[PDB]
Amino acid sequence: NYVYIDPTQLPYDHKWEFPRNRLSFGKTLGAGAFGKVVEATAYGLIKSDAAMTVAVKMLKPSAHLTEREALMSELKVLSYLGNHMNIVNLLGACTIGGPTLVITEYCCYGDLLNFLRRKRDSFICSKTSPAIMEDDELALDLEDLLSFSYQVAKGMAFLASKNCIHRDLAARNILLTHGRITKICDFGLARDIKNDSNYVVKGNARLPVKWMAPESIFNCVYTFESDVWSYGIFLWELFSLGSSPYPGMPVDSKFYKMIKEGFRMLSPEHAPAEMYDIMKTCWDADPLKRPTFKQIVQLIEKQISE
Ligand SMILES: CCn1c(=O)c(-c2cc(NC(=O)Nc3ccccc3)c(F)cc2Cl)cc2cnc(NC)cc21
Repeated sequence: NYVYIDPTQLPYDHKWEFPRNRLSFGKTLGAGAFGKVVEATAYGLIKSDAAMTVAVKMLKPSAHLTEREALMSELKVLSYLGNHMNIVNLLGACTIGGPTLVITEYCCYGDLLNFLRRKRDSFICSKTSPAIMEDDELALDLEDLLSFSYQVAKGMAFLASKNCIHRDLAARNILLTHGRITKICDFGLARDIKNDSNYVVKGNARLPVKWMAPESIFNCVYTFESDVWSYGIFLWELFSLGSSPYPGMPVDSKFYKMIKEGFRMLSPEHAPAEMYDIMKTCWDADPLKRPTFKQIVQLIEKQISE
């Protein structure tokens, strides 16, 4: 019982406008064929006597009208959503006197997938041999993984409450910032998907097939519940410390058949049983039997308090 809004029709509130001459650009954080995101310093963005680090999304010279619309749509979507602790927050925009710039908080630890991949030595396998440890104030533990699961569920519950479907939920699209706070991000204009093997050609499009619900892959259906499927795959990435899902399996005819047949990933070693149970419910072939994000938050709350 929903229709899709054309995001180009959403309003842009001019309260966001910031002068471009108050930005100083630094290193590139991500880039695609037509766009990029740079770290920058903004002068007097929030308080007139303070400078702060921000991220800025912009187009490259190679961009056309569709990309110009795509960037303005990102601005309009964030303006619509408003702030939440667990999504990238809009801080301002430069829409006059030069190329469109969209300014958000800068997430200082980068994407969660790469972060998990460099924290693998915080964990060990279930074995019975003696182990030696080294002190490391920046280690991760199981409580951190549970916190990341909870924070991403709250961010997704927020999006669902605003009638928003993210459509590319994955550890690579979740950022980490000060306080180990996770922020769901739109990586549009910030990745060249043609060179990311996680995006597979299926017909006309390059799609993150290992993260996608069967109704999305096979029927081009996208709902709140298809995002829940992807959240289940994200949990698997989380408790597997950044393993690629379906490890060792290419996306081919066999993969598609096995998904339809009901095959699912097995529990990661470091997943609590209750967390694997959640993943399994997120992967029900019937979208109506998957939990909602509001339900997931309620469940993870129960286990975090116990
Ligand atoms: C390169 C990836 N990246 C980004 O794309 C963005 C970013 C995201 C959106 N848009 C959104 O994130 N929108 C959105 C988020 C959640 C749900 C729906 C829309 C936007 F308009 C403008 C920017 Cl600059 C911020 C960012 C901050 N710090 C980073 N640290 C490495 C990386 C970052």
